[PDB]
Amino acid sequence: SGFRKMAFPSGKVEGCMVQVTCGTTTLNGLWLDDVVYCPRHVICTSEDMLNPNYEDLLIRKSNHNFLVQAGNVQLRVIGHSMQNCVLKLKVDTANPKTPKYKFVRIQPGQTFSVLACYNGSPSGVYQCAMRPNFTIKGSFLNGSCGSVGFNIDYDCVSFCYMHHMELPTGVHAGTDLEGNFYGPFVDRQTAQAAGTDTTITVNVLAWLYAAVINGDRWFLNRFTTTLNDFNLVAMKYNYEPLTQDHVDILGPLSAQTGIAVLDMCASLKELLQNGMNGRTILGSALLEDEFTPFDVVRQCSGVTFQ
Amino acid sequence: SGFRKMAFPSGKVEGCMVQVTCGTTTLNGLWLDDVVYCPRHVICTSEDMLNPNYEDLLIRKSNHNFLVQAGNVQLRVIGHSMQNCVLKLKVDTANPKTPKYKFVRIQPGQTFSVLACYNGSPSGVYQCAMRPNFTIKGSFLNGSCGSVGFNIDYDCVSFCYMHHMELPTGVHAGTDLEGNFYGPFVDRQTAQAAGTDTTITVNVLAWLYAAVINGDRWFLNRFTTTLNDFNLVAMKYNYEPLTQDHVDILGPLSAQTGIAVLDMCASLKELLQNGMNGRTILGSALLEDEFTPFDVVRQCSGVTFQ
Ligand SMILES: O=C(c1cc(=O)[nH]c(=O)[nH]1)N1CCN(c2ccc(Cl)cc2)CC1
Ligand SMILES: O=C(c1cc(=O)[nH]c(=O)[nH]1)N1CCN(c2ccc(Cl)cc2)CC1
Repeated sequence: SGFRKMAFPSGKVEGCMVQVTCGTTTLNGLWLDDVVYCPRHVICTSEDMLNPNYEDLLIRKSNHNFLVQAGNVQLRVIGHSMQNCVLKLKVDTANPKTPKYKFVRIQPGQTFSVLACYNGSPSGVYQCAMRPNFTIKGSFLNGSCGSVGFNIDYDCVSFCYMHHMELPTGVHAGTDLEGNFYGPFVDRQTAQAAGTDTTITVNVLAWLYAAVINGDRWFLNRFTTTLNDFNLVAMKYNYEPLTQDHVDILGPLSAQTGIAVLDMCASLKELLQNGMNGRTILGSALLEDEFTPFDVVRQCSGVTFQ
Repeated sequence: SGFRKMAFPSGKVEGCMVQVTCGTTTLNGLWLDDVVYCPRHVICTSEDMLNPNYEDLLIRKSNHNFLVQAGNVQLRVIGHSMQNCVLKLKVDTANPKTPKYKFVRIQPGQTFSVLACYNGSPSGVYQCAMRPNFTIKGSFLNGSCGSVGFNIDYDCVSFCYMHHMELPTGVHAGTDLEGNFYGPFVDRQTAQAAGTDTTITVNVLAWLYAAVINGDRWFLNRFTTTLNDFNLVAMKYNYEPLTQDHVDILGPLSAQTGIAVLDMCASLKELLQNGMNGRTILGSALLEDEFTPFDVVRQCSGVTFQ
């Protein structure tokens, strides 16, 4: 028993991290087969960040302007191209530690692990969620650009996030591995702010099920509600509306605890209207929304990986 | 910026995890050079857990009673011995992925990363603290025994914890890698309970500094206090007393924020007496005590590793 913010083991990703330098700027790259992926703003100078024209900036570069280092070994850049907001650097050597992988775009509310890196060197691993406003509440210092986010499906690493920038509110924005931004953000220094965030309701419900599995039961009650009555209360408190698909996703947790979803919704409705009154749930005094139903099952039933 | 529960990258440890089977019982082992380390209760049956005599149980075993598997490869056990509560299995093959390592015993209040494993296969990584009552609030299911806890110092893995059991309150107990239990616990099924836990004060202060670094300032005030006046209030609320050594450890964070330790203590004293009144600090509505001063510096300044 117990419940922790649990990340995926990072070994398979650590062996893909490299350092990429172009001019004065150094950041992190992802080396898979014979391609290194990194944020395209590695080719910008201080004067260019304001209003960069990436097509011009790239045509003025040649392969030898790009220093790629994998630990001590230097990688020779054979070619380069731009795919949306990512630079693809073809190198002479394929990474022998390339895992089975795929590139997937995740949806708001889904979680992944982040391997925070500096100078091509892994520093720490942590779990976070893609927020409904398409930012992540990460922990990143200068030099962390090109750090990646990922999930593991059995033997396969699904890369879903590459870090590009920090917004003025301290939250973080990036792209999928095809270079397409999550959210309405651009890789130029402008006056872009995140829109209004909401609480991920299906995740809060999954976490309440985790609590029940771990012996926290004080918030339960005998009532039941309907989807529409709950959603009426949810909207008032800036909670995402709940759908039938969400109810279905929660099925396995309903089954294991014998507590119907709509039953759990009535507890949630009560917590939203009265608060928690100095009581905690799984060691928290706030409702936690960064565990998916799948995270809970995995941690409260025990799936491993390659 | 940002602040997360950050674990160490686990790659160097993942390559040391093996599966150990003896009879009906399978758990995890740590394979370093030509030795596999695992909990000695792997040699117990159901009848033995009540009152095991490990000397007798071990003399009745031979090397071939021990099945050690590293992925698909089977490891041949050449010898075996007991060191306190750990079994040391000598195998015919030295682990080529053995990192630079050492065995260290940690103190209450220190943090480490846990690589939770099942059947020799890494499942997840998370950060926790050794509590003042010598338990950890982990997340472990059946089969997790032999999972290890570790820190990374530059290139070197410091192993500090091996998981042995879950106590009736849902918290977890184990040994250092020399087989000596943390706390007054024994590896037999008896009526052992954890003693009273306290809050790790120096860690709460470090976390308040992290908050200030990240722009949460609402709890600060102009007052200062003395060590003895603070400790008088701390005792009332089940907080560990604060020493001059703690003040010294917090020095770097005092320097970076310009807020003296005793100044920060007056804020803490206020938070203990009035509460937080619906305000949060770094996204928490409770005072967090599982980040050391070193954790904060590392995350708010950015140290990497091999
Ligand atoms: O390393 C960080 C960084 C990342 C982070 O998440 N937090 C933080 O403090 N620093 N940089 C800030 C964003 N930079 C940038 C943005 C746009 C363009 Cl066009 C060019 C450069 C690169 C450097
Ligand atoms: O895998 C777990 C386990 C670990 C955990 O942390 N949480 C959980 O639910 N299960 N076992 C419970 C403790 N067992 C045991 C204890 C003492 C002796 Cl002498 C022999 C066996 C081994 C099996």
